[PDB]
Amino acid sequence: LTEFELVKVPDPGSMKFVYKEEHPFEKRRSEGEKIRKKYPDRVPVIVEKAPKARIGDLDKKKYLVPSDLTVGQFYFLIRKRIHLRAEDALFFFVNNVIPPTSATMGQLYQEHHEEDFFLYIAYSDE
Amino acid sequence: LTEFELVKVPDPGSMKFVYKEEHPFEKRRSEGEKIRKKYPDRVPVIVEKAPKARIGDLDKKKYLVPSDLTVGQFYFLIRKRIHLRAEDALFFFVNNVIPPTSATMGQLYQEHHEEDFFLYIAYSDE
Amino acid sequence: LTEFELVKVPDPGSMKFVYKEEHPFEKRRSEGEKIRKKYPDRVPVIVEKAPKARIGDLDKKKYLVPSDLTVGQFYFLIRKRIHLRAEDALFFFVNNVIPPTSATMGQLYQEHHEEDFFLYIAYSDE
Repeated sequence: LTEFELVKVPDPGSMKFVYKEEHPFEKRRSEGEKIRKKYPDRVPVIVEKAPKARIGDLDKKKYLVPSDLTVGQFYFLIRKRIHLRAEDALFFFVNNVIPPTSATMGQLYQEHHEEDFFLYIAYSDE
Repeated sequence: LTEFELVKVPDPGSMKFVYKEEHPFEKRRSEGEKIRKKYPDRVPVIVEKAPKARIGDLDKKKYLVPSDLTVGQFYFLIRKRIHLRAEDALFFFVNNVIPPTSATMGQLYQEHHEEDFFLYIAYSDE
Repeated sequence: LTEFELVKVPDPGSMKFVYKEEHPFEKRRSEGEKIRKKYPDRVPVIVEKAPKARIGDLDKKKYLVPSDLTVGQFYFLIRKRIHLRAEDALFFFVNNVIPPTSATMGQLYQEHHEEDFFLYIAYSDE
């Protein structure tokens, strides 16, 4: 109708991870499988900023996160790795889905890790 | 005891939706059923501000939200439809319950939509 | 690797509740069991601030929370019991785990209450 607003659907390939552009698949999978052997109780995570976000960027992309660490605990870690105000927000995006903070990184990894053994998380304040 | 605080229970009919006051039930249900036929993969949502909230109001009440859109994605949409600061918060309330942002609007609709085929969401910063 | 960051694991006994230090177990359990008899549809909750948090402290530690109250509703209650700005954040921690706001306090109590019939919640903005 004229008074309804038709909500547009977000483009699922809007977020492009630089780590996937610069490294071919076989190199990434070989790297992720080695890190899984060295740290079987940790999960390799790629964290990049959404290009539209205006909060600070990350010095390092790659993180070895323990499986029992929750998403909420990982949220406070990433905040203390970028330049932002205490009042600024930050949201994690895994396949454009904000994961529950009560879930562990191991549960989030086991459900959404890609074929290169890496879990890709985008962050943005908007 | 004297040192305990007895937490009061929030009145479940504190939130009154204006769309339900101005339109009788048969008119709302006939409107919601038509919009479900025209857009079977979308859900009609009524979004109104809690009267006590001091953040900006909504120009439009009615939204046709795709079923696969998550609550978190719908959260960013409503923020970009009202006047508020980047530091201001916003929370959705469905029957005075804050829905999980990881849930899809279709799942939220199928569980809480009323008899007029509409899903009612209240928002407030407090 | 040199480019990975090894995420440290948070000390689970970092948070010490003052209510447990000042009162022995038998006194706390006897207090919690009495309050469960007087209010079978309410749950006793101990809320204390994490020492590292810079937001305001709580005048009262002990709260009798109805079982059907959600964590999100209890979140707004605690905000209106301390000195903080509208832009300041606040997070609940139960065993260093941020509980889902959609869960009820009764569900959260039944899963995480300790042997003294009390549910211990820590809060902090960081």
